[PDB]
This record gives sequence, structure tokens and C-alpha cells, in this order.
Amino acid sequence: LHEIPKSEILKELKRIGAKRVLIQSPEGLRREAEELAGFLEENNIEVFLHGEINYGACDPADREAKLVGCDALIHLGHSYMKLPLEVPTIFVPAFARVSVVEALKENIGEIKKLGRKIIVTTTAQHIHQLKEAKEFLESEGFEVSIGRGDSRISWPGQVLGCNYSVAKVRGEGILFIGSGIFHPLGLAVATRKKVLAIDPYTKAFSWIDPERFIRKRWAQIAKAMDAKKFGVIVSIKKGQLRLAEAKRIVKLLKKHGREARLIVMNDVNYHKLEGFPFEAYVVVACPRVPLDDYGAWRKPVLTPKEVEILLGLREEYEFDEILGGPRESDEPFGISIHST
Amino acid sequence: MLHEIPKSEILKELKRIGAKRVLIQSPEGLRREAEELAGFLEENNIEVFLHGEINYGACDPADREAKLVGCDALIHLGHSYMKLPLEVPTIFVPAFARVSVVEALKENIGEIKKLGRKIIVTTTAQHIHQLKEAKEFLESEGFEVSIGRGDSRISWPGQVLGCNYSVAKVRGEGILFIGSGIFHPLGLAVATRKKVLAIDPYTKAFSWIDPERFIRKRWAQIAKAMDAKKFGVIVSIKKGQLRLAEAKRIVKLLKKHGREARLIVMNDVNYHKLEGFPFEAYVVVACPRVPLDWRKPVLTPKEVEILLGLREEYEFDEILGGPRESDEPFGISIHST
Ligand SMILES: CSC[C@H]1O[C@@H](n2cnc3c(N)ncnc32)[C@H](O)[C@@H]1O
Ligand SMILES: CSC[C@H]1O[C@@H](n2cnc3c(N)ncnc32)[C@H](O)[C@@H]1O
Ligand code: SF4
Ligand code: SF4
Repeated sequence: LHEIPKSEILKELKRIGAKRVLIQSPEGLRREAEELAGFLEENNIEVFLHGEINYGACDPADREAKLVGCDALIHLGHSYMKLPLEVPTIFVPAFARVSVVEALKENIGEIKKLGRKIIVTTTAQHIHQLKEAKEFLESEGFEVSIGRGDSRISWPGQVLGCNYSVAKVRGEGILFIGSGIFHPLGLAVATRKKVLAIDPYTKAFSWIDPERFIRKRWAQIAKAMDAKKFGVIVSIKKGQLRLAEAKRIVKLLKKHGREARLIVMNDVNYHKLEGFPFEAYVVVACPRVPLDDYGAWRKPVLTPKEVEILLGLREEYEFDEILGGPRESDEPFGISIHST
Repeated sequence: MLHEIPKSEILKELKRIGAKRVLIQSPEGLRREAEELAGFLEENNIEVFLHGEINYGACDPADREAKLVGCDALIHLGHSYMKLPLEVPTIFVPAFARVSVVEALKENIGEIKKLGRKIIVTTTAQHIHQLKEAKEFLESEGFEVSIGRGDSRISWPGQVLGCNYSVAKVRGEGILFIGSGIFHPLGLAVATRKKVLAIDPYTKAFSWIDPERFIRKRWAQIAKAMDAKKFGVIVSIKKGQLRLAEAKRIVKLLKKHGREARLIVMNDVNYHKLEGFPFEAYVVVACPRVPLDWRKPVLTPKEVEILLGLREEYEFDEILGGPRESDEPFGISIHST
């Protein structure tokens, strides 16, 4: 459950006959990746570690595995999203232990301000708590709405930084259970509904006001109203490649008398591009890169949605989401194995 | 200042193969030139994508990436071809420097005479097109000029790379190196065990190479590493840098000497990516220019062979190729494997 189940992982590997495996890992599970590796090697399975810092299941290292002759990939810390996989892949999601009900009870008076029918949302590390959160809220008199989400989502109620489809359901206001600010803000902007965030660790709460964020984006668009040369960036990460939408933005920019060039990268960062003559950039990939820029972009960097405001093709601010298709099943609360 | 990109020649080669969508990679210097070429190809009804990575060598063609985004051809700016399986037709565009090499030699005749009569002459890609003149000059000064063909990693006789000095493994009293920087002459010195004179064509300055300080600094890394139980052994998936068999051997050997070792797979080998891993020391088995330029000790395969005591003298790590059939043109080339 909350422990890396080294036994279950071995059993799946021995079932599909895996002899050589690659392990991806996010920054907080680097040490666990090497402990797993040593355990499988004791059990006669050669193990490579993937040296890149992985940021999501949108970026499986399956093609790299097939290159170094691995017959399977282990993806630590995230759950499957619908992608073609070139080697059989085991997803090992990370579940935080914290019980969320305590923070809900402490804040029930604020939660009432959301209204009778509420939408409840959290991130992957608290997804297993969602049933406990639901029972409690219903037991206090709420009707609880929880969206399934699309094929980029792994369980009902789960939000990603670039996908909030699980909140596009009937309901009067949105509850977010989790730490930090980016997800609740994305909820408010993507749904235009009252969003209430509760941190399960501190029990602190926050009503999300997107105005401050939206104004910072309006200034970004303003800095680019001066620009004539545009770079339009795609990432070739399997779950981030948006070729058609990027080509669309290039054609659109040219239709309005601006120069635009499509740029192919893997990891998207400004330093690699600063020798180029472009005056502003459009990231058509993970929107957390232009929207959550800590300060590294020294030229205006925009989302596709913001570009359409710039050219004057859209009046209201719309959050850039990467959307999937119908998801006919749900991922387990545990390890999963996928091959295509 | 380099010689200008030949836009007309490149476009004609693309039309000769009917290319409709091309990807262009460029190195740090040639970013403005990349987009200049893109606009010209586009104005000739050819869709062009730019590669946003900083390319660092023909050992890293972006041909897989081009195939992925639907391009039917790849333009590799600033480097000459090295023997590699290519997935899309690729056009190589060497950059050649305008600066006069012979003017630099003329300022330093006296220093060159100290090398010997029969001398080995080497340069980098940006001056290869003036290598014939430099040799004629030197032979007019009484030198016997010895120039090696080199192997399949090399594009022209007498060209050195940061990772391959095969053109210098020939008969001679000493090595002359024509180019800027100190890394190439350092490797030349360690790899050939001969006296090396470096002449910088842009400044006319010269330098007699003494590798001792560099070797001593390298042993401090080796010494540091002699206490480590846990090693990370790194490879790069770049087509010209992948050294999987050697990396595996290094793993097996570290384990035979009572040390733990893990193979690590990367594209760009950056230390900042590895900080969370539990390894006490690192071996880069890819482009040697990365360990030979951290926080934990990071070693080349030659250097870890010293730590384990299977090797005594210091050695530069090099990626060797095999025999080279023919030579690359002093201009644009087009290959498709
Ligand atoms: C937590 S996953 C999102 C984070 O990972 C990084 N990230 C995700 N996808 C990419 C990408 N394609 N290129 C560069 N950085 C990315 C971004 O900095 C973002 O803050
Ligand atoms: C310019 S020739 C090679 C240069 O690019 C960088 N480089 C080459 N290969 C790699 C690699 N595999 N990973 C990271 N940096 C590299 C090195 O720091 C060196 O300065
Ligand atoms: S927010 Fe961006 S980085 Fe995170 S899962 Fe979605 S696409 Fe991947
Ligand atoms: S391996 Fe190193 S020195 Fe050789 S071409 Fe690539 S980056 Fe240059």
C-alpha cells in the first residue's frame, strides 16, 4: 500500500519473464529506486536506473528502455495514463499516509460556504482518502459530486496540474484536498467556480482568488504585444507532444503578420533557446512551464490559450489543459501493469 | 566570423531528394544562422522545424527526433559526418573559420622549430580547410609534416575531436596543435606521450602543454574515489556516445573488487540530475569531456581502471571507431544509412 511492494513487483516481473528492467523515479524516490534495484538483482534480474528526473506518467522511459535492451520498465511514483508503451510497464504510485478527515472536520464551517452539492478533488497521493472524505461530507449533510476524469486521469476525483476534467461536473463549489497553490488555482481558472483548498497537514484553508494570477498573465501577453518573431515549442515527451496544436499556432501567428517557427525539444527551458532571435515564446506542451515560471524565462512565454487572446481571438482567460478521451476503466489503488 | 552558410547548395540537395519537412539542429554558436536558414528554406516551400536542444557534436544527430515529428530530412549545422546509422537523410554543414592559420604559424616559427624536424600536425574542424596550406608552409620551413588519416569517428585526415586523437597516432618527434583552447592539446599530450605545442590561430598565442597539473588534479578525484563502496556507472543514449558493453564491463569489474555498482541511463549527462541517488562515486562511460571538466568524484573508465589497480599509467578516455573508407568533403555532405 504505502510501502513500495517489492514482492508484488518481483512476481509481476517473473510472470512476464522480464530479465532486464529500467526504473524511472521522481526526485523524492531516488533512494527507493536503488533499493528496489538491489533487491531485484539479488533475484536474478538485471536492473538499470533511468538517470533523468521524471516529472509524470506523461513521460514514460519505454523507448529508452527498448534502446538499452530492457524488456520492461518500472515507473515509480505515478500511475498510468493512456499512452502507447513499447515495453511492458509497471506503475508504482505513491500514497501519502495522512488522514484527511481531521482537516475537513476542523474547517466544516468554511466548507458549508461552498453550498449543498460540492465537487471534491485531490491529487494522486491522497486519492485513496477520497472515499473517507466522501463518507464524512455526506455524513455532515453534503451531496458529494466526484468526476471520473478522462484518459489522462487514473482515478475519479484526481486532478493533474494540466488536467482538471474530474471537476467539470454538476456542483456549486469545489473542495480541493491537498498542499500548495497551483492545483487549486488551476481549478478556479479552469472551472470559474468558487474553489476551497484545505491542506490536510496544517488544516489551513484558502479561498482561491485567481485575479492576481490572471493579471500576471495579462501583463505577460502585454509584453508580447510588441513581438514580431515567435518560437512555438513542442516537447517530444510521449504524453506532451502536441504537434497539430503547435502547427496550428504557427499558422495562426503567420495569419496575423507575425513570424513563427516551430521548435522541437524534450525538456523545455529558456537557456537552450536564448541564442535564438525570437522575441516571445509559445509553449505548446505542459502548461506548467509557462504558467509556473519561477523566473527563468527572460522573454515573454505564453500558452496557446493566451496566444489567442494576444491575436484578439478570445475575450476571456481560459486555462491551457491537456485533455484525454473517455476512460472506460479505473486504475488500481496499487501497482498496475500495462503493455500495448 | 565563419564562412557563410551555403543556402543554395543545401536547398538543391533537399529538392534532389524531394524533402518537404526538415529538422535543423545547431550548436551554441550557430543559433542565429539556424533560423536564417529556416526562413530561406521556408520561403522556398519547405516546412522547417528548429531543434531547441544545444547540439554538441555529430555524435548526436537528431534523426530519431526528426522521424518522430514527421520530418523527412535532417540538417546538422556546424559539424562533419561521423560514421553512424541514420534514420532520415541528413545533410552535414561544417563550419569553417575565416582566420588565417599560416599567419599564426609565421608569428611562432621559432617555437615550432623546438618541436623537431619531423612533426605531427593536427587541427579541429574549423581550420581543417586550411590544413593543406599550413602543411605547405611548414614544409617550406624545413619540417617533415606527418598527418594521420584517423578512424571512422574522424571526418578528414589531421582532424582531432575532444574524444578521439587517432590522427595523431603516427610517427613523429612532436605534435603541433592548431586551434583554440587547452582540452584538445591536453588529450593529445596524454594520448600520444609526446611533446605538444598549441598555437591559437585567433590570437597567434602559443602554449607548451604540461599535462602534470591535469593528471595530479585527476588523481585527487581517484584518491577521493578510493574510499567509495557505491558507484554509479552512466551511459548516454546519444547514438555516437552509447557505450553499453563497456559500461556493463565496468559494473562487473567494480563488483568483482567488492564494490557496489549500478548502470544509469541518460541522454545529457548532467551531475545535477544525479544528486538524489545514493552513490558515493560516479563513472561516466560516454563523452569523456564530462568527467574531465563536481561534488562526488566522477571518473572516466580509464581512471576507474586505475582505482581498481588494473592500470598504472594515466590514460585519456577516447571513443575509437574502426577504419575509415573515404574522406568527408570540404563542404556540405549528405548521408542516409
Ligand atoms: C510536477 S510535473 C510539472 C513540473 O515538471 C516540469 N516539467 C513537466 N513537463 C516538462 C517538459 N516537457 N519540459 C520541461 N519541464 C517540464 C515543470 O517545471 C513543471 O513545474
Ligand atoms: C562542445 S563539445 C562538448 C561540450 O558539450 C558538453 N557535453 C558533451 N556531451 C555531453 C553529454 N553527454 N552530457 C552533457 N554535456 C555534454 C560538454 O560539457 C562539452 O563542453
Ligand atoms: S501537469 Fe504537465 S508534467 Fe504534470 S502530469 Fe500533466 S503534463 Fe505531465
Ligand atoms: S563525444 Fe565529446 S568530444 Fe566526441 S564529438 Fe561528442 S561531445 Fe565532442
